[PDB]
Amino acid sequence: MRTDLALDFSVNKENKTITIKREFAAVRAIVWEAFTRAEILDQWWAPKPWKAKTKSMDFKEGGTWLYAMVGPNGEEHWSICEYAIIKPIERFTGKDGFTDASGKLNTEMPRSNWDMRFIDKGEITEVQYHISYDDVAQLEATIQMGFKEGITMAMENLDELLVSGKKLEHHHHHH
Repeated sequence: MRTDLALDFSVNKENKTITIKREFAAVRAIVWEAFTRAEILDQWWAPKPWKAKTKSMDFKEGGTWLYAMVGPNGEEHWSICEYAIIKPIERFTGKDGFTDASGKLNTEMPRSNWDMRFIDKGEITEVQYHISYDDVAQLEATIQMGFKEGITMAMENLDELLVSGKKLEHHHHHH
């Protein structure tokens, strides 16, 4: 019976598409700023809690965002995204490409589509994610583990992150 912090997702294996819907108690302004900086996203987004490092981020219509997550011992993951249209905070789409290192991008790794939509419902902001790409086997393993680890880490990290952003630290409350 919870209203805010709602979690709902649907996957269509036949159509090979992934739909994730989430509801948070915050204005589009604050939410948009969170997706406008990879540093903020690194705080919660990007599963595998360890060390995330953004190689570069050019805020431009034809700009691109390159980042790679680093895990424990031997384990690294590289990814790259290309922005096509920015458009007002309303809604926009981009492209998600897989990377194995720097920008080698192997042929066995097809590009993926990821459209981002921001809907403002009064004092509650709702965000809809649309991701779809080939490689069903990898999709089933990445979505199952990514969804379980992503929502658990995102829910815990996001909860603390929202509190820090909203309630600003000032001094200890006493007397």
